[PDB]
Amino acid sequence: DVYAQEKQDFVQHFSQIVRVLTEDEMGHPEIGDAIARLKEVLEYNAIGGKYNRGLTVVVAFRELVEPRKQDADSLQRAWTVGWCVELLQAFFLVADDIMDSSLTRRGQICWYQKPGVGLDAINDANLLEACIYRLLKLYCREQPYYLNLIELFLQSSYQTEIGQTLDLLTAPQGNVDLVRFTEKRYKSIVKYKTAFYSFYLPIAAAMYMAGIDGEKEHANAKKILLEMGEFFQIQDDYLDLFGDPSVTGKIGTDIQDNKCSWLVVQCLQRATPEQYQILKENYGQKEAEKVARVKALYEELDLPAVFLQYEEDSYSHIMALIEQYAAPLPPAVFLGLARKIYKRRK
Amino acid sequence: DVYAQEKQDFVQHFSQIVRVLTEDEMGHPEIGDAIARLKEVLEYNAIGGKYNRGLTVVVAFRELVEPRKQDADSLQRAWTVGWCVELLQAFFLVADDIMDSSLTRRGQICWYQKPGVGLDAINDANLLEACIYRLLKLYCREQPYYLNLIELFLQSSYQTEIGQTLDLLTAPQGNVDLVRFTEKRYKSIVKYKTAFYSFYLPIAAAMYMAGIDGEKEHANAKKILLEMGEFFQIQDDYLDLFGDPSVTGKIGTDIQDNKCSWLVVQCLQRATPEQYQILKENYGQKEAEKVARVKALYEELDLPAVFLQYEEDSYSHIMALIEQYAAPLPPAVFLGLARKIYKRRK
Ligand SMILES: CC(C)Oc1ccc(-c2ccnc(NC(P(=O)(O)O)P(=O)(O)O)c2)cc1
Ligand SMILES: CC(C)Oc1ccc(-c2ccnc(NC(P(=O)(O)O)P(=O)(O)O)c2)cc1
Ligand SMILES: [Mg+2]
Ligand SMILES: [Mg+2]
Ligand SMILES: [Mg+2]
Ligand SMILES: [Mg+2]
Ligand SMILES: [Mg+2]
Ligand SMILES: [Mg+2]
Repeated sequence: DVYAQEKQDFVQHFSQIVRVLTEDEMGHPEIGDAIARLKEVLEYNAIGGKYNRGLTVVVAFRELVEPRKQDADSLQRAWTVGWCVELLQAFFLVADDIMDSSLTRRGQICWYQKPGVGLDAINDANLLEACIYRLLKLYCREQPYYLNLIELFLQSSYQTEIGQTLDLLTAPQGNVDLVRFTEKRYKSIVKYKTAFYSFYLPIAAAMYMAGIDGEKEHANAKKILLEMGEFFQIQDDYLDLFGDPSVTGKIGTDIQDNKCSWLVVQCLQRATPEQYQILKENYGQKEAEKVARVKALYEELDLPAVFLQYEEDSYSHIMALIEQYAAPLPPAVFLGLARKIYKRRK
Repeated sequence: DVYAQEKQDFVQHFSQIVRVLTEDEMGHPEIGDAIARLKEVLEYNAIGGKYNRGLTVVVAFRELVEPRKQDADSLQRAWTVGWCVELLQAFFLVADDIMDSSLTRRGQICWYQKPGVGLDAINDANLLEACIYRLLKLYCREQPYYLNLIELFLQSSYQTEIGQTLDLLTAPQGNVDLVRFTEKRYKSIVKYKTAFYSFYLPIAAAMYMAGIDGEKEHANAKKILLEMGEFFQIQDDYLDLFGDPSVTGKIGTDIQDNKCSWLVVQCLQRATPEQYQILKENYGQKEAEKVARVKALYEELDLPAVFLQYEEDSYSHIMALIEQYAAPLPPAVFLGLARKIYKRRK
């Protein structure tokens, strides 16, 4: 409910983000066409999601900063930093969709699949990343936490890219990769590719903005948040195959793309030798009938039911971590995030 | 000669760069495979060039810092910042080669063309970019110019990406784009895509490291350097078609790629209406015989000789700018760069 309360306000501020990021068209008109492109890229790729990561910045800031310190300018900085996290997500998704051969995202054709865009989307993606640091400069440069935020975003990006490296290394095209698909490898991939930027980053950013800079407070927050991120990525992998695409907004490519998904890991742990062979002959290939055979195997092994049980046990574990590590931060900071992600269908 | 003096020392420090960037394999072994990938990406893509941009940092630092202040640790910071510029170049080239459909670079097949790499090179490129900020943290975080360097690299990246946007917008695949190929557009593209990061960045970085942070000194340096960058990109465009590939290390794709090259701009200024039509029917297309026809037109219009004359007049103009704007910096700082770029065959 705390996310829904802030959502309209948050999305309304996108206009101002776009206006501020396109405002150099005024002083350097020679870059006009490029700024028009950047606006198109922002409108297509930074809108249409759920805004969970950016909204988390704003909700956390409200909960962590004394209300007498939530002046107009401070709140605007908070909505701007939330939008920075959304721009990071947009950078990542544009590039990921290329690398994953994806078709749709957030209910529309991926940006790179648009006629006339193609591999120029590489540059578009990187432009989105640059916009983060332009926003941080424009709004936060005189604040004591400016450097902490720059470094947090840079570090989060590095960690995420390292995860993406592990994801791509574990999933080579055209090679049987089943031996590589272990729980230990899975946990390492998702910690780096998803958990740092999707969970630690937004809460950390709010913490820094609230003046909470201590190593121990950041570490304790991290303990909760990285585990939440692991669950989130497990959910994401489950939904890639079993999610309703009218809800998720995107077609799944994990099977065709040979990915170390939580699904294929759980399949491997349960498979008879005959099933192992079915998996080997059908995984990591573009043929629709081979993708169908893998899904049928997962259903044979009751993986949906194993997921539902896992979601229950994971929720309980994260709540136990909140009891242990939330203090001295309000537990509502973590509880509002848990509510948002658990039982998520998108 | 000042570049040759520093070159061996500079390249010898690459081992240490790689060692420092791969040293977290020790403390977080779960990312071992990713760090092994990053090492392969660094070895393939950050070596084999001329190192002009990174060496410029080191030469400038030597010339701008009092010799009694060039202690071991300071010099190491200077070689590290030079390598940061080289890593930026490597990020850019890996991604550019994808976007331009290039075949070779620095004498070998482009990284993305390597079997088993492909569009995973998108992530590789971005990893190179992240390494810049990891190096700046590791070596320069306690220095008074740390924030100035972070912001300079971020800004240079943004400007470069804006230029790349103009480059791609002006060169749409499959569309006749001749009307867009003007001198004014050309000058704007190359200022952003090349001149900021290739000329202003390395000298500015050295300036900041020497404690020269003034807006006016940075502006005057910029006046020289952006014009030098324009010449450099004109040279690059000339060499794309007329350079010896055994020297340049890369096959030209500007004609096939529909680019706003200096060549096609100069062609348009000189072309009869019949020649205009030959250009229209043959430019921006992959057919080798059509590329051949454009080259033959350029030679008919004596464009090599127009380039040689342009190089002479440009050299004189840049030298006049040095006389005007070098002070109070040593003119050798700019003169050593001019010597390196003029009469360049690579
Ligand atoms: C430089 C750029 C390539 O770096 C990144 C780009 C994208 C990502 C990333 C991280 C986490 N999730 C995604 N996307 C998900 P999604 O496609 O949204 O289901 P995944 O492909 O991992 O299943 C992408 C991480 C890094
Ligand atoms: C995000 C990434 C796409 O951003 C960039 C990548 C590359 C470049 C860039 C800038 C200047 N020169 C190059 N390459 C040259 P080159 O291929 O080396 O002849 P150009 O293709 O412009 O003729 C690339 C600029 C931006
Ligand atoms: Mg994906
Ligand atoms: Mg992916
Ligand atoms: Mg997914
Ligand atoms: Mg190129
Ligand atoms: Mg190019
Ligand atoms: Mg070129």
